[PDB]
Amino acid sequence: KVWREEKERLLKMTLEERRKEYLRDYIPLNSILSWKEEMSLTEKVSLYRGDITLLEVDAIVNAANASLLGGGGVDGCIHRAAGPCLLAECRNLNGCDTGHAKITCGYDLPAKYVIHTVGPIARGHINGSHKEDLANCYKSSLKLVKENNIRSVAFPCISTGIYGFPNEPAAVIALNTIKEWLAKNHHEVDRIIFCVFLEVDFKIYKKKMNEFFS
Repeated sequence: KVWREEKERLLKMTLEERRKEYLRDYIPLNSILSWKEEMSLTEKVSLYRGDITLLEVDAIVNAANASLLGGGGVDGCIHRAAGPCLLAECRNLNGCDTGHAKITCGYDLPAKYVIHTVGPIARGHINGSHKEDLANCYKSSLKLVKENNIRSVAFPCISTGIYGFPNEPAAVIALNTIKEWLAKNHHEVDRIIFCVFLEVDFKIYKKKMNEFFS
């Protein structure tokens, strides 16, 4: 396929059209409970343990590397699930800086768009620069959400695992950045989903959601 043509074709389609073609089973957005439903901004956030590539949302966020060509963790899962047009569109973007984001079509994903953001790498202790770059990943991703009329978006645990950002301080920055953005922009979205894969991340976000959104 030619990514520009496949992109034009997919972005015209309704969910009813897209569902007829889906490769895999999918998770409809109305099957994802709000934090409030699970118990005011509690209606605009979700905590979801599972596979971000199954989510039928306007955008999923990829914890990408500077090349944007794919890799391991959720990045590799997103490339396999989207198919080779995602790598082709990513190639054309010529990389992405730490704390910045770029948007592509989702191709074979149920997600309409992928927002690729490059988390900071902490080989040692997290420092002021790592902390501001991780915040900027969330902010640069949310700027693309607003600019592209994305009403549902799912975030993974950016910079955790091999990039070495400890899971608890990472969650605090993620939750803090989404809360300040929603305070100003809550009208622009129906749902921000924190899509965690690991139990350690689930347990951390579960304890914090009320502190931030209640």
